[PDB]
Amino acid sequence: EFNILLATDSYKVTHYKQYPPNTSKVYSYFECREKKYEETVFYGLQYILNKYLKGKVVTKEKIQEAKDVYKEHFQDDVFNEKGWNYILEKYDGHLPIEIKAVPEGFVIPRGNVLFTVENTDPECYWLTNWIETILVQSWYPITVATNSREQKKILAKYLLETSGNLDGLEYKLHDFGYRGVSSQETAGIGASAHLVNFKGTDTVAGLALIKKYYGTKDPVPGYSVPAAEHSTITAWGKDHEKDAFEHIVTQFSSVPVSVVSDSYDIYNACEKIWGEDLRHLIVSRSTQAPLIIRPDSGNPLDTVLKVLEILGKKFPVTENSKGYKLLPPYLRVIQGDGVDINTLQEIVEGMKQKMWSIENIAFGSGGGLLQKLTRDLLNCSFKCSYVVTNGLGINVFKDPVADPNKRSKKGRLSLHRTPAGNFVTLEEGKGDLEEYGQDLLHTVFKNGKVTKSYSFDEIRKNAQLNIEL
Amino acid sequence: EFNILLATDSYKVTHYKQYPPNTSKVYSYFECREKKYEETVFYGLQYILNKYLKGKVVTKEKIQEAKDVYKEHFQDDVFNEKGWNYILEKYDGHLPIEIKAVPEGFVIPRGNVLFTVENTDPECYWLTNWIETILVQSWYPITVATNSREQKKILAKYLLETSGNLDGLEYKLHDFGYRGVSSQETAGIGASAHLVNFKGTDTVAGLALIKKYYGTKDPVPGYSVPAAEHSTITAWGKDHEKDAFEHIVTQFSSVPVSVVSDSYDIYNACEKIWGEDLRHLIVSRSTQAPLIIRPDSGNPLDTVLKVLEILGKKFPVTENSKGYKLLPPYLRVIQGDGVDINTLQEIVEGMKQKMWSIENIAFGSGGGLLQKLTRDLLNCSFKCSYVVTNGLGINVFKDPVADPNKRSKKGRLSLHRTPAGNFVTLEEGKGDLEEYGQDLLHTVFKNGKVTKSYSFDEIRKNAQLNIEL
Ligand SMILES: O=C(Nc1ccc([N+](=O)[O-])cc1)C1CC1
Ligand SMILES: O=C(Nc1ccc([N+](=O)[O-])cc1)C1CC1
Repeated sequence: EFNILLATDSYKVTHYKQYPPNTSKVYSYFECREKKYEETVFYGLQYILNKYLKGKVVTKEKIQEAKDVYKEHFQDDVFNEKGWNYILEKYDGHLPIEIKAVPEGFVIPRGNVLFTVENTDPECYWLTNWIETILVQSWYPITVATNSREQKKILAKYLLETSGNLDGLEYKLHDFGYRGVSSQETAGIGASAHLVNFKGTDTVAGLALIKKYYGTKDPVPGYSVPAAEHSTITAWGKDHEKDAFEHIVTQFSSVPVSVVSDSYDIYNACEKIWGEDLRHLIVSRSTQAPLIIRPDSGNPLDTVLKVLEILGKKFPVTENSKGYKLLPPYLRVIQGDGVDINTLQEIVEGMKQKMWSIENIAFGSGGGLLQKLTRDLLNCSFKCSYVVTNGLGINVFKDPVADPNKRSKKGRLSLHRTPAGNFVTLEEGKGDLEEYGQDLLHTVFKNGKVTKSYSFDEIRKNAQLNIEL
Repeated sequence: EFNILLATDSYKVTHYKQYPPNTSKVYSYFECREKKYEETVFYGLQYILNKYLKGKVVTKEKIQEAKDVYKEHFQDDVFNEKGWNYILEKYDGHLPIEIKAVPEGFVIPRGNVLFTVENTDPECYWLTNWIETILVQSWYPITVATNSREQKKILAKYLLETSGNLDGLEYKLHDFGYRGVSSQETAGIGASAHLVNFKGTDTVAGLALIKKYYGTKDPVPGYSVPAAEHSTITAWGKDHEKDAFEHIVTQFSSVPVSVVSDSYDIYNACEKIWGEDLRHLIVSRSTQAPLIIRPDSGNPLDTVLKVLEILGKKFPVTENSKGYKLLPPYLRVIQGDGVDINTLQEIVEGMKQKMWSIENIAFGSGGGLLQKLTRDLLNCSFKCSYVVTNGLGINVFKDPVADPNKRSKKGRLSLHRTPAGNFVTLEEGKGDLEEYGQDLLHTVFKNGKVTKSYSFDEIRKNAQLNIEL
């Protein structure tokens, strides 16, 4: 069973001894610190609140277990047993903490307060930053949602330019990252964040997370279709690739089907196998059940373009109203190797240059989508900005001489709409002057209870692109 | 509760329909594919086997849930209910799978077989690659362990060169990554992998993982010391940084204590606060309880060197037997910002150039240690190499025309010692010719049981540096 007393950075165990004496309040905030990725999607806090922070999270057994571990870990007795005892006795083990946050799904420019944390009982001044470690891991669903949305923007721009609309946009980037992330839990969280922006996923863990913690009106938030892997092609033997292809498209003759085509020679597979030997099984397929040819190696741009050129000469191509070339509806292509935000951009720009509509292609992304991201990317960061000592509130901050980018905000914070409709974070408790509208942060957690929740449907709505609006 | 029927990539749900008819065996293998990082530490499979794969992993309820989810996910009924029911009924839900693996902790050159997987019941031919996704997540602990060991190699070389010994090596790279990883589960796995090589960690989650799945003779596998963070310094107020320092080092006067010193002006803190105002509290400390000064911003190399030059002029410096400068034993430095394998190398080399012993410094690493890694780094990969169809075994492989680096191995594999004492992987069942002695892989999982296991102490022993040996 999870033990919040063992879910912090070791050194925080010692911090209760280091704050100024007579400190009754410690107030901290999270931002994606300023100084590409100019705005971030706030998503994932609700998962953390519900899974780890709510309810009776302190018990006698958990305190003793923590005491036992820390004794050995530090080779010394430092550990605030009395402080944790207090929470257990006075609050039945519920955390005397208040968290206020911008609504999930909201898209906020860098350098704004996204949530704040403070103790609600003076005895628990040390608790605010105890939970920094667990709360800061919200960086991951924020960053996955944000990077996924930025890719959607690229896809939308090029799809609109080359086709004149956005049909199918929400299926143009599929999550292939299940095997490529660091754990089962990470897979579920990351997959859920991608689904804020798209509907295609193979990372099944995401579905159950959304249902349990957020919820959708639809049965599931994400979808997939039958597809081959190299094992299901290569198992037929090197000389029987055609047989494998035929068996697979025939098994799935009435649904869309993706077939990896690069086991031996992608260009041969497209020109001679699909384009000649098995052409009769492709041209007969429904518009709702195309063959999706999947290259999986080589330079992503070069391979995509060469695959399109080969297919364009074996299959009947039209030119759409924008002047771009379009494969017949029963045939499409997906590139799912080496795709990240950089290579996605290069591929669609290259296609546009060669007069191929983005209607022709879809993408899959694995490591690039769910693993190749860090907390540094959006500078997701949690800092103390206000304390009360001897009954006096003081505005606190860091401001390292050698790195102005690491300066933190001062005092009590609030998030507001500007007169032009943008966002501003007010410092030093200036929000109390009420010269702006209402504070956009809402209490989402107080004293062990989740106080405000969002469905996944609401989150999707909040994270919509402008071009969709 | 975890459901293995829901812990695979979506498309694999459809693979049982795609293999050649009458396939009785699918045999697959995992390697860190060839073409820095010339050898990898094999670590983490044992966690996966015990947490996810062993015992009764299939129930009537789990089957029904998966069926209901996939119906919606695919908008069709393609889920192999009968296949999963067979396992439930025939094997009381235990997986008829045999896995053979190299010993955990082993250090093996790239491009060798590390583990193999095959079904033990011909009806379960589809099961081998169903569990690809979960087994391939072993990439993460392998890669963290490997990259952590590569950093140890660097620290060893320079510590040995500048000091004449390796005293304290195992505490020279501390895990600061808890907040910077993508999940709680990832934190535990990654921290455990770092502890294969070092003994310093703040990622508490790693301790319980090791205790449950591996075990040590010692009470805990990793340790920490009291340390400040920006909040426990800045909470005192901008004008009271000296007061914060004095309070903290007085509270922790008889144990080592690390104090972040860059909240406002690192160079001032070193020269004026530590070096003058509070000097009397530092020079009085025990060799067993040094002050560890922690810069945390600026160019890592430039800041480390300037911090050392400052301290060297305020405190009594000696010259060790190797001719390098050494701070007094009550004073040390730790760099814990922007440390990864590249910058670690730059710092120790720059210190050597400026005649500072590596005895003076330790490192902390967070994102660089536990998060900024992908499956692509060591090319961790799982592929089918052998199948039996209509009673005939065939050697199978991929070999993409555009990327020779993605060619996979053929047929039944085994791992052997060469006449010179190195590793070789034999393909095509050639291990059976018995010209290369015994297979070095061991059966670690068979039919729902873990059949061979390693303590964390054994793993540490296997992973030692040659220089330590
Ligand atoms: O293509 C699909 N899934 C999939 C493909 C490749 C990987 N991978 O890891 O390379 C993982 C999953 C289905 C949407 C059609
Ligand atoms: O320095 C320590 N812990 C620690 C410091 C900084 C971070 N961080 O994330 O920045 C995390 C943990 C203790 C070993 C003394």
